[PDB]
Amino acid sequence: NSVAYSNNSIAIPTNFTISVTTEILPVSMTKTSVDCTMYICGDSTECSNLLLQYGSFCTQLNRALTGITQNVLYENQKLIANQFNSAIGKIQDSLSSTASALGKLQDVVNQNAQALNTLVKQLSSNFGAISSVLNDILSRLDKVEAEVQIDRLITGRLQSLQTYVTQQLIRAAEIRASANLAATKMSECVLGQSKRVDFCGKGYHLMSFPQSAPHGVVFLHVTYVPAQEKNFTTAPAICHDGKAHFPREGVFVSNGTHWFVTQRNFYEPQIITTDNTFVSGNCDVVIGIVNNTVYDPLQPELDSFKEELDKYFKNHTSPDVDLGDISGINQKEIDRLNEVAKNLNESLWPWYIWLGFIAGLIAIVMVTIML
Amino acid sequence: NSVAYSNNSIAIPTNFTISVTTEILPVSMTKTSVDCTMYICGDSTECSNLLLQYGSFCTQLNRALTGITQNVLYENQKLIANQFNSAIGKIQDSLSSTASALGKLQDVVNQNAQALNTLVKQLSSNFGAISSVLNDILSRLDKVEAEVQIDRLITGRLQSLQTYVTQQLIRAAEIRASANLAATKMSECVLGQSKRVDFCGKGYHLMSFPQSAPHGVVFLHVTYVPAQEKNFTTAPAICHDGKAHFPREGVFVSNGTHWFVTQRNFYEPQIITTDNTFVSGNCDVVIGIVNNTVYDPLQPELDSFKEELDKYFKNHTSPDVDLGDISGINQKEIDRLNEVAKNLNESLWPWYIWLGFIAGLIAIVMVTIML
Amino acid sequence: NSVAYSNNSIAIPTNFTISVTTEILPVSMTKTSVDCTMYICGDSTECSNLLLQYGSFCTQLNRALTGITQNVLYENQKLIANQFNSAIGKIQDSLSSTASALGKLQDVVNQNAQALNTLVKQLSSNFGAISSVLNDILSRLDKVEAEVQIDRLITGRLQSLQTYVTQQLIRAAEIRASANLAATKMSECVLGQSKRVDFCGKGYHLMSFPQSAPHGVVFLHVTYVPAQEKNFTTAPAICHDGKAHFPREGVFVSNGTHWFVTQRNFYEPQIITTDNTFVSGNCDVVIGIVNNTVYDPLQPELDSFKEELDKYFKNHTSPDVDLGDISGINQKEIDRLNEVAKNLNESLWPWYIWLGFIAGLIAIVMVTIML
Ligand SMILES: *[C@@H]1O[C@H](CO)[C@@H](O[C@@H]2O[C@H](CO)[C@@H](O[C@H]3O[C@H](CO)[C@@H](O)[C@H](O)[C@@H]3O)[C@H](O)[C@H]2NC(C)=O)[C@H](O)[C@H]1NC(C)=O
Ligand SMILES: *[C@@H]1O[C@H](CO)[C@@H](O[C@@H]2O[C@H](CO)[C@@H](O[C@H]3O[C@H](CO)[C@@H](O)[C@H](O)[C@@H]3O)[C@H](O)[C@H]2NC(C)=O)[C@H](O)[C@H]1NC(C)=O
Ligand SMILES: *[C@@H]1O[C@H](CO)[C@@H](O[C@@H]2O[C@H](CO)[C@@H](O[C@H]3O[C@H](CO)[C@@H](O)[C@H](O)[C@@H]3O)[C@H](O)[C@H]2NC(C)=O)[C@H](O)[C@H]1NC(C)=O
Ligand SMILES: *[C@@H]1O[C@H](CO)[C@@H](O[C@@H]2O[C@H](CO)[C@@H](O[C@H]3O[C@H](CO)[C@@H](O)[C@H](O)[C@@H]3O)[C@H](O)[C@H]2NC(C)=O)[C@H](O)[C@H]1NC(C)=O
Ligand SMILES: *[C@@H]1O[C@H](CO)[C@@H](O[C@@H]2O[C@H](CO)[C@@H](O[C@H]3O[C@H](CO)[C@@H](O)[C@H](O)[C@@H]3O)[C@H](O)[C@H]2NC(C)=O)[C@H](O)[C@H]1NC(C)=O
Ligand SMILES: *[C@@H]1O[C@H](CO)[C@@H](O[C@@H]2O[C@H](CO)[C@@H](O[C@H]3O[C@H](CO)[C@@H](O)[C@H](O)[C@@H]3O)[C@H](O)[C@H]2NC(C)=O)[C@H](O)[C@H]1NC(C)=O
Ligand SMILES: *[C@@H]1O[C@H](CO)[C@@H](O[C@@H]2O[C@H](CO)[C@@H](O[C@H]3O[C@H](CO)[C@@H](O)[C@H](O)[C@@H]3O)[C@H](O)[C@H]2NC(C)=O)[C@H](O)[C@H]1NC(C)=O
Ligand SMILES: *[C@@H]1O[C@H](CO)[C@@H](O[C@@H]2O[C@H](CO)[C@@H](O[C@H]3O[C@H](CO)[C@@H](O)[C@H](O)[C@@H]3O)[C@H](O)[C@H]2NC(C)=O)[C@H](O)[C@H]1NC(C)=O
Ligand SMILES: *[C@@H]1O[C@H](CO)[C@@H](O[C@@H]2O[C@H](CO)[C@@H](O)[C@H](O)[C@H]2NC(C)=O)[C@H](O)[C@H]1NC(C)=O
Ligand SMILES: *[C@@H]1O[C@H](CO)[C@@H](O[C@@H]2O[C@H](CO)[C@@H](O)[C@H](O)[C@H]2NC(C)=O)[C@H](O)[C@H]1NC(C)=O
Ligand SMILES: *[C@@H]1O[C@H](CO)[C@@H](O[C@@H]2O[C@H](CO)[C@@H](O)[C@H](O)[C@H]2NC(C)=O)[C@H](O)[C@H]1NC(C)=O
Ligand SMILES: *[C@@H]1O[C@H](CO)[C@@H](O)[C@H](O)[C@H]1NC(C)=O
Ligand SMILES: *[C@@H]1O[C@H](CO)[C@@H](O)[C@H](O)[C@H]1NC(C)=O
Ligand SMILES: *[C@@H]1O[C@H](CO)[C@@H](O)[C@H](O)[C@H]1NC(C)=O
Ligand SMILES: *[C@@H]1O[C@H](CO)[C@@H](O)[C@H](O)[C@H]1NC(C)=O
Ligand SMILES: *[C@@H]1O[C@H](CO)[C@@H](O)[C@H](O)[C@H]1NC(C)=O
Ligand SMILES: *[C@@H]1O[C@H](CO)[C@@H](O)[C@H](O)[C@H]1NC(C)=O
Ligand SMILES: *[C@@H]1O[C@H](CO)[C@@H](O)[C@H](O)[C@H]1NC(C)=O
Ligand SMILES: *[C@@H]1O[C@H](CO)[C@@H](O)[C@H](O)[C@H]1NC(C)=O
Ligand SMILES: *[C@@H]1O[C@H](CO)[C@@H](O)[C@H](O)[C@H]1NC(C)=O
Repeated sequence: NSVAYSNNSIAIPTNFTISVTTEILPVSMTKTSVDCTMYICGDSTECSNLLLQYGSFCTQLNRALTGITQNVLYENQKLIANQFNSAIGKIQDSLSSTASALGKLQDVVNQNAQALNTLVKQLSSNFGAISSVLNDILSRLDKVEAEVQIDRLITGRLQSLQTYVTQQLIRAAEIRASANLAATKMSECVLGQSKRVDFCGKGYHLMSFPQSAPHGVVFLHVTYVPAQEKNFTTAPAICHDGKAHFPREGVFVSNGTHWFVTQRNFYEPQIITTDNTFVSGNCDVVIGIVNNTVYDPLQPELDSFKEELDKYFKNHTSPDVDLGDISGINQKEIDRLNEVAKNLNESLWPWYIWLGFIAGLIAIVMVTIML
Repeated sequence: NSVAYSNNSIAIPTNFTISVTTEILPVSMTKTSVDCTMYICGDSTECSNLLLQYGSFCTQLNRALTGITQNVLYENQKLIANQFNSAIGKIQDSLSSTASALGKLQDVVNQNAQALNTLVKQLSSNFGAISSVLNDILSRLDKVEAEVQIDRLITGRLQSLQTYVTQQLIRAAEIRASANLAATKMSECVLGQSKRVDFCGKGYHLMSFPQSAPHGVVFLHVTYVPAQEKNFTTAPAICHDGKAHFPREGVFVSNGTHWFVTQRNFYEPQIITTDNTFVSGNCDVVIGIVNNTVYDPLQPELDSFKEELDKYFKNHTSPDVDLGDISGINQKEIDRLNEVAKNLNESLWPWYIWLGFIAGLIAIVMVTIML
Repeated sequence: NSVAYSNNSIAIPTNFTISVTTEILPVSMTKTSVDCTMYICGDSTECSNLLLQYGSFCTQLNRALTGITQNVLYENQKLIANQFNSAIGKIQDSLSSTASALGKLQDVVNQNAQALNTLVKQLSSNFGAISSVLNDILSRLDKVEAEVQIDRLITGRLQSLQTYVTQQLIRAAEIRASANLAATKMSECVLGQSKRVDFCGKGYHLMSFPQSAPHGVVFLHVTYVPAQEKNFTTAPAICHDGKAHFPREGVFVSNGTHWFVTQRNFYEPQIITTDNTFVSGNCDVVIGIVNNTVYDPLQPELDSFKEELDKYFKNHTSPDVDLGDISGINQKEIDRLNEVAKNLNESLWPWYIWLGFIAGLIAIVMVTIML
């Protein structure tokens, strides 16, 4: 089911008013080349310095936009003397042995102290080197942790700049088409006279006059709009006994009883003629179908982030450091000596009788002589 | 060499069938604004959190799409006594000296032990701090190593999202042009009648009827297609004696002997007239050349990656740590003493004869008295 | 103020020359699919390996482009013996005590040496682990510091590749429109004859002949250009007593005294008639204004980098490491002993007279006997 022979009330102009139309068309586009430094980063120093590492894409993007008883006592004397002498010998040996052992102890202790001092020096050097290296690590750590975010924001603003570039290229591709439309509107209407409805001025084109504009052209079309029009029932064809008679460069204005081939753009009824109407056969209407399907582009569909990530993403986690736990590396006699020191500090007739006998003997001799 | 005066067999319609054409044109486009979170990252948490750092480009991209024998013994006694006394003095001095030296050794050893304990404590604090700091370093190391890859995939999907945006802007720029074509097809054919071939319905336009569609317009053009046509040899001009006579709004259908100015769209031969043909001079054909060169944009050519990289890329490599190598910091007498200890443990008449003589003397005196 | 009734000198053709126009139109575009590996990174290995982490955007971008005196002496003997004995006892006790204390010192010193060796071993293990871990840290540090710059350049070249993609989609969207123009130029001019000025060949179209081209179509339009034309003063309408008479499919060539409705495309003056001119009322000119405003897209304006940065940017700075400063962990008697050692090395009649008396007594007895 379609609509061919049906006569409906369509307006046919009974009259016109002269008219003019001022039609503006942009024909050129300013080359809006873009500074990406100010656009993406602008005044912030770190992102500006990072943009330098983003290459010359900037000019590249501008590339798009710039175009487009005497004996025993003597024996005891010898005894005490020899005991004392042997004692002296063992004291001297005790002394020598104790001195040697004490010196070896004083040696090993001082060697332990020397090892302590050398270990202290070596460990101090170790700790200085470690502090320096780990400080360098943490400092460059913080710098990288900042710069990765600054670059992430730069990358996210790159998408905005590229959307800007894309929309600008779109606009310039529309500009060149509007310039071609300007060219043909100049051709068909300033050099000539357009026969098409509303083309080159509202109504029907009589004349055109071109004028320039900073990026466009304006046409003053003197035309005529229909001052008055009347709705006549009209059939683009009428089928008489199986033969389709359809007007020749006109329309079947249906009069009260007759069909006239009137002018489409003016009420001027003119009777059906085979010179006013072409004739067909079989009363058959060819049905056409047209769909101007504008191109639908192949949009870039992606996987979900997890699949495209774990495809290459390695989830490497470095281990907790564990290092060696050095925490697991664990007078009475002097009194006796001093006591024995202080303790060692602590334990540090015949002639007369015989003479009397001799005197008595002499006395007796004297008495005997006296008698 | 071109083709002007040559008459070739071109079809001229002997007849027509009435016809209708249903012509669909999309006039509007849905604003397919895009969520970038679901598009790029979707459900994965880490990339979603990272997208927050990518700025509001999302809305920005939507911005595009929402628009668009007694004396000697006494002397020896004195000797042993004085020897013993002097020995005692040297024993006491040996004792005092050994005690002082032994106490100094016991002091320095305990000082070495104290230094050991203090060094152990200081080193334990050192190792705890180092473990904590390097664990922090390695942990944030792993996190950054993951996030840089997650952001790399985000950045690579940003290109897909921007290609989507670009293709959508392309499609909308085609949509607005199809809407303008819809406007002119309404104008020249519903308000009027198109004179152009196949424009507004297959064949030749008789009438049009517009109807809307969710994003388009459909025109029912009642037209006429040529039911029958015959191939007549035709010359767009014929040059009689150096003067080019070319039909006036018609074509030179070459009859068996004559040229007729027939209607282009219908076989209706009509004899050459100067009202049927314009006349030229010199038989000269102007040759025109036209190339509608669609704009070829300035594509953003780049250097190779090495030149744009080493331009700013610094290949800094931190050195291998080297730190101090602390690995390079390297009884007989007691027996004699004990032996001498245990060794030191080990070496810890006249009256009668004279009385007999006196008795003999008294005996003699008695005998003498008896005589 | 506009321009309707004013008659200006416009050229009307007095004559024509036959002509031909060779019109080339590109109708198809080669699918310039792009390898992103060679484009962005090319031959450099590290950026190539990094591109693998950028996902399959490559094909996605191709998705766009592929489409689109005896007793005292004895007492002194006992004295020296007991003094010596007690001295021996205190020497033995001094010996035992000194030996025990010296052995305890030799024990504690060797324990200090053992603790030194164990601490050395534990610290060597600690230093080896620390060196390994911090070397790993610094090495992956340098690698990440290089890769972030390589990826930054990749991301900056992604913008160039996307600008290329956008411009290519622009070009293909122009290609399909040029193909539609080719379609209509074939329709209205090879199947028919164009009535529009310069459309399908310079001048006025007589015939067209289509021919293919690797991505285009060329039409040979036999047309006629105006050989001669004369500038006649012309008014698209003239207002007689308030009624606008404007020519019917012609122009008012202003003769010396009269207006003729001449053919626009040929000097053929024909007198004003109501069949040559439509008539209006009130002498009123309708003034129309038209501006074909090509779509200006909503460009993605961004904040300054600081606001979009500090929105999520955290300026975390890890502290300077400070670790424990281990630098803060700080014979006369033997002479006396040896002196006393060497010093200790250093201090290691009655019968005859009575017999003579007895002999004198016997001598006296002998003398007495002799008397
Ligand atoms: C039709 O409407 C247009 C708006 O959609 C508008 O075109 C505009 O014309 C002005 C003229 O003042 C332009 O303004 C500019 O002024 C000068 C001259 O071009 C330039 O040097 C400036 O940099 C600035 O761009 C507008 O740019 C222009 N609009 C657009 C979108 O380009 C007019 O009202 C009509 N068109 C014409 C051509 O007049
Ligand atoms: C369409 O039908 C209309 C109605 O028949 C017709 O208009 C009519 O035209 C006739 C002829 O001119 C007139 O007939 C009478 O005209 C005058 C009166 O005006 C008399 O003096 C004559 O003797 C004659 O009887 C009708 O008056 C007139 N009717 C109307 C309503 O205008 C159209 O001419 C027809 N159109 C075509 C193209 O045929
Ligand atoms: C990167 O880091 C996460 C580590 O915290 C990582 O997670 C872990 O993935 C492994 C391997 O898929 C899982 O190991 C076990 O997984 C299932 C769960 O029961 C078992 O059947 C397996 O046999 C295997 O033993 C861990 O369970 C999982 N851990 C967690 C906490 O999820 C993720 O892949 C990454 N994280 C992010 C946010 O991307
Ligand atoms: C010409 O062919 C077109 C296909 O190239 C197709 O246009 C399509 O029309 C349908 C109508 O059902 C649209 O479908 C949609 O349905 C409604 C109404 O628009 C929307 O709300 C939905 O979201 C959905 O988009 C198609 O979208 C549309 N095609 C395109 C590419 O837009 C028709 O067959 C013909 N055109 C018309 C206007 O009918
Ligand atoms: C970043 O890291 C690479 C280091 O492994 C770096 O490479 C090296 O570049 C230097 C600079 O030219 C070369 O140095 C020297 O080249 C020769 C080799 O002996 C000498 O005779 C010269 O006098 C000069 O001193 C190194 O040779 C080169 N490394 C190697 C192993 O050849 C690269 O620039 C970067 N690597 C990547 C993958 O981008
Ligand atoms: C109108 O001017 C065009 C230049 O703007 C140019 O079209 C060009 O035609 C040549 C033909 O040799 C193409 O060259 C190519 O050659 C073959 C055939 O297409 C291809 O396989 C090659 O890969 C190569 O592309 C040009 O590509 C083409 N120009 C463009 C921009 O596509 C002609 O001078 C005129 N047009 C025609 C259709 O002839
Ligand atoms: C526009 O005005 C022109 C000037 O009046 C007019 O041309 C004139 O046409 C008349 C009639 O053909 C000529 O009148 C004379 O013609 C010949 C001489 O050539 C005499 O034999 C006749 O008796 C008559 O007197 C004029 O000579 C001629 N003038 C010129 C300069 O050509 C145009 O015809 C007018 N155009 C229209 C459409 O009316
Ligand atoms: C990231 O690193 C910079 C650190 O070097 C950081 O800068 C510092 O920002 C703080 C926060 O405002 C400022 O702090 C104090 O500033 C004045 C100084 O006394 C006080 O009166 C305020 O109350 C506030 O407490 C620091 O002064 C500022 N650093 C310096 C040297 O001025 C920046 O935000 C970041 N740097 C870059 C390049 O982005
Ligand atoms: C060992 O014996 C001596 C002698 O009895 C004592 O020593 C005297 O020590 C006091 C200590 O103040 C001095 O004031 C005296 O001058 C010392 N005596 C002499 C003679 O000088 C004491 O019992 C022991 N000596 C010590 C412990 O040094
Ligand atoms: C020093 O000499 C004494 C006395 O001869 C000895 O000591 C005795 O040691 C034994 C060891 O078991 C004890 O059972 C005895 O009781 C000790 N004697 C007395 C009287 O009690 C030994 O040769 C030396 N003393 C030592 C080595 O302590
Ligand atoms: C203790 O006294 C002895 C005996 O007077 C001295 O020793 C002698 O030491 C010298 C050292 O060269 C030897 O050559 C002699 O052979 C030793 N004497 C004997 C008998 O062998 C010395 O004054 C002291 N002994 C020491 C210091 O060992
Ligand atoms: C055409 O109009 C006439 C009167 O104006 C009417 O009688 C006739 O039925 C109409 N044709 C159709 C097909 O409706
Ligand atoms: C229409 O035009 C005719 C003839 O030109 C005239 O008689 C009639 O009055 C006009 N009507 C209007 C409304 O202009
Ligand atoms: C090491 O020190 C601990 C402290 O708790 C103490 O018991 C002892 O002196 C050492 N440990 C051992 C097990 O010897
Ligand atoms: C035109 O056709 C006629 C017959 O149809 C023929 O005689 C003549 O040679 C043709 N013209 C040319 C230039 O071939
Ligand atoms: C063509 O039209 C003519 C006149 O209208 C007619 O005589 C002839 O039969 C028609 N031929 C065909 C094939 O329709
Ligand atoms: C340190 O230890 C080594 C172990 O090989 C051993 O020879 C000695 O006791 C020390 N080294 C030196 C050179 O004194
Ligand atoms: C039109 O031209 C004629 C002579 O060619 C002149 O007399 C008249 O003034 C012109 N009309 C206008 C409005 O200038
Ligand atoms: C213009 O055409 C006419 C008639 O065709 C002729 O008389 C006149 O000489 C031609 N003039 C030129 C310059 O061709
Ligand atoms: C530790 O060494 C310093 C070296 O300057 C020295 O004065 C002393 O032996 C120790 N320091 C103290 C305060 O005891």
